[PDB]
Amino acid sequence: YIVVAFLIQLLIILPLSILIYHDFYLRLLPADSSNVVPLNTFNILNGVQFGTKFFQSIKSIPVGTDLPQTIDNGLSQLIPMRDNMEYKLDLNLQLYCQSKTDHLNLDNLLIDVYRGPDEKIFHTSRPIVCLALTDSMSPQEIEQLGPSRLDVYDEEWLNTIRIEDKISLESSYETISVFLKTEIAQRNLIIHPESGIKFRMNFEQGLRNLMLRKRFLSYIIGISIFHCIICVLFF
Amino acid sequence: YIVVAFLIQLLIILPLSILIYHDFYLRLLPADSSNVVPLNTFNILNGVQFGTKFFQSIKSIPVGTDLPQTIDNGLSQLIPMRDNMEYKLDLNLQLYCQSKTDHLNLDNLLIDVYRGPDEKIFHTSRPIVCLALTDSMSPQEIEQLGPSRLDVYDEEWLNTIRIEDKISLESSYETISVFLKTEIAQRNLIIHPESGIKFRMNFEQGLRNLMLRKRFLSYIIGISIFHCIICVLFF
Amino acid sequence: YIVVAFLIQLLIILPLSILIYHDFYLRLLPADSSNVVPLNTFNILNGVQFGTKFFQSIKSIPVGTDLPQTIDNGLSQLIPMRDNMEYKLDLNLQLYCQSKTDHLNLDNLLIDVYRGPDEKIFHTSRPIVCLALTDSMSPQEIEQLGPSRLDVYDEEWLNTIRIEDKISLESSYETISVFLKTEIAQRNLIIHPESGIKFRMNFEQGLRNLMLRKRFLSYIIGISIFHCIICVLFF
Amino acid sequence: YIVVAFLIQLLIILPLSILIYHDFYLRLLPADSSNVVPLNTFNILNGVQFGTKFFQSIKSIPVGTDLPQTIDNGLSQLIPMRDNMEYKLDLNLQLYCQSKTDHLNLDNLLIDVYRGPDEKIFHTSRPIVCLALTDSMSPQEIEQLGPSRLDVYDEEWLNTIRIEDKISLESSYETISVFLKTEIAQRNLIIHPESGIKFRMNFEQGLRNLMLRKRFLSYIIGISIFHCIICVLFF
Repeated sequence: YIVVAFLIQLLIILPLSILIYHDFYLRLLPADSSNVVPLNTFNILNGVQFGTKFFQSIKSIPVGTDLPQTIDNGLSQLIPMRDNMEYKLDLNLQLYCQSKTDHLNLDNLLIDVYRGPDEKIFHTSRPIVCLALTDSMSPQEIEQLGPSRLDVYDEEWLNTIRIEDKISLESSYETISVFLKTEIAQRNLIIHPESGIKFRMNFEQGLRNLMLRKRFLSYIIGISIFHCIICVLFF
Repeated sequence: YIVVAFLIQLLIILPLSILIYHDFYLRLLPADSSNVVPLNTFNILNGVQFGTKFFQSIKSIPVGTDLPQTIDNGLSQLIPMRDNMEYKLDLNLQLYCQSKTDHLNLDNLLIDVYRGPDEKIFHTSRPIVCLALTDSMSPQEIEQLGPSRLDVYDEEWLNTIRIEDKISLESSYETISVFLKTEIAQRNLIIHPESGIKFRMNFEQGLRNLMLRKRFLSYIIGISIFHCIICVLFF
Repeated sequence: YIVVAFLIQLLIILPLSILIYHDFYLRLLPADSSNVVPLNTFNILNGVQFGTKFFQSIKSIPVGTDLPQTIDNGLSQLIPMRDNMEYKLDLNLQLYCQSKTDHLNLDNLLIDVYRGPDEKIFHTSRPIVCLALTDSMSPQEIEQLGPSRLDVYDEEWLNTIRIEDKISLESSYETISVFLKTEIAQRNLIIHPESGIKFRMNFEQGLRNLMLRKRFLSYIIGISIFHCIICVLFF
Repeated sequence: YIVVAFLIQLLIILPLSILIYHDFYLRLLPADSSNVVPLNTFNILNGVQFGTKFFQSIKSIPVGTDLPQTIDNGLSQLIPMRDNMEYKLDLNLQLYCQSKTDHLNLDNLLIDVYRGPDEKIFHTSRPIVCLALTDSMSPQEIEQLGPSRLDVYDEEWLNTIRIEDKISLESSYETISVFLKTEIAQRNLIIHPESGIKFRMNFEQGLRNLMLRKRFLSYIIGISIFHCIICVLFF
């Protein structure tokens, strides 16, 4: 006779909690600091000496002017960012790899992040796994990793590459560019559509910056704290 | 145990009830305020340097006339839209991919949604899986994924591509076009007949937000009432 | 000592249930509205640019004259239908597919339904599954899908294609024709013998039209209602 | 539980009792009012542009003479029919199919039942399964489907084709003929020796309907009595 009121309290607190959580987002954050810029909004330009390179110039936004938003229209569109403001990137690309030549099965993706005053900022490598002719999808793999083979490839052959806090960019610059060159052999890189670059504002305070980093973890912990305090106060 | 059981039963009961309420709202959902143009009612024009393209002209209905409905005759017919009030597209295409090139079972489908005054509005790519010669169904797959091999190819090889709430098309512009190219190799695309492009009405969010605040409240209230009653009875 | 009388009541009501159900068929329906016309009663004519096409002229039946019946003699015979009466088709074809060339395994059947005053009235596609030399019948498939391999192919490789309410035909026309062209590659189409086209009379009332649609579902629900009301009244 | 058990036991008991009563009625079923002409008692004439054809002339017995019976001597002998009272054929042929062309295990058997004044009466096609080189029996099949491989080929590869209550043959017409062609490829048909063509008497339905109303009543009464007695005793 009480679990109904328990659910009523859930549907009162949880919605109120997310509302107060967005209130904290509104006050603590400007609510438009971060800006997820998908790779497909850059200007792709392939090559052989260098792999796929994504580049896109930068427009400098005078202070006071409302900040535009990088719409995921997949259309090329300049990155917005305050001229007099430090910005800290978060490269988040996930991709598939594939090759007609049954040359190699595991390879090393090289990532270079230049900027332009031409001047390299960040370079790393990540051992990516690559499809090949002699790869077959076992029946048990289809049973366990979801019946849809696209979901199986997502679970098994997709290779996420997260780069956090390692890149910093000034709006006084322009024409950021990210290279992706597989090094051992030519490969077909299938960049997952939801791969982007989170342009953060890099507050001089560690805790709020970490909260901006771990958005989903904050979605967990802040909602949990709100629910617990509200329910304990009411009880 | 109480909260665990209440969450489990809520997760079990929400699907059917929410789908029934969705059907109820769809019955309320107007055919004038929502249209589903089947993709096969466009004009197809195959090619090589550009993928299969679907393009259809547009007729504008002056206000006062009851808005017609795009029938499933599979015959090329014009797309009906209002004079100037704004529509927001929902591409929901799903397709098999197949080839004899024996390129491996992975590829990138480039989607380009143009519009007429020869101008691009939306672009995205989705990793799709493609049939190949070195692919057979295990006896195990047929035993779990339905005995009808069409159903197995459906649960397993179908590329559901849902692009929702991302495209907006002025009624003033005409000749909307959609492109489906494959990036890595020349494939054969088999467009499932129920694939199409919804035309939701992009009406004032102030009403839509309140409608969302009316939708959410109604869904929560109904699901909570039914779930709480049935759970208390079952306890 | 009562289950015997229970079965007596069954063998009294259920035969009386079906008799009164046929009474409702006699009064509500003309008892000769629908007319299942098998494809093999058309005039098959193969081709390469177009697949198998089934065509058959139409004789216009003056009002008052008794309506003929399309006998399943498999012999070519003109379709009967009242000159001054709207008719709504139901394409119900199921088939097998096969190909000596071990090339593709899943294909796309194109269905076109013309009429003649030459003028297209319907077009659709359906992803059909096709046999190929690289297909073997596993022992477990024989154990589970029935020992008879013809029944296994029926359960597994047969692909039904139902088209309901999507076609409308006037008797003032003549020479209906249905095309079936597999598009990707030449295929051997084995049309199942019991495939036809239900020419319905398309009442202006939704409920009776739906009853005519779902003949078997009506066989279930109407008999259930008769049995329940009779048994409850007697009890 | 009562109704469930009564339905289950009825479904179990109907087979044997109904077959025994069918044999009882067959003993009553006259050899003058029912004849079974084995298909091997026709005259076979093989070919290519037309499949294997079975044709037999007809002798008419003036009334008064006791109707002879088509013996199973396997020797070509004429088909006996009455002067003018109408017979209604029941083709029940069942056959294996087999070839070295290694066309895949599926084909279409065209059946044409002609009659003489060179005139067609019935035509149908039935998907049949055909042996091929790439076909072997698993050890599992032999363990379940009888140890005799002839029995396995029977339960699994036999194409039972029953065409009942579809052909009517005037006694005045003579030289009845049956054609068995394979549509896709040249196969070897192995006609099971017990295949034939029944000759039921197409007598007045007014008697047949009442006979059906006498058959149904007797079957229902006997099955109900035995089932009810044995079930009440077993409860």
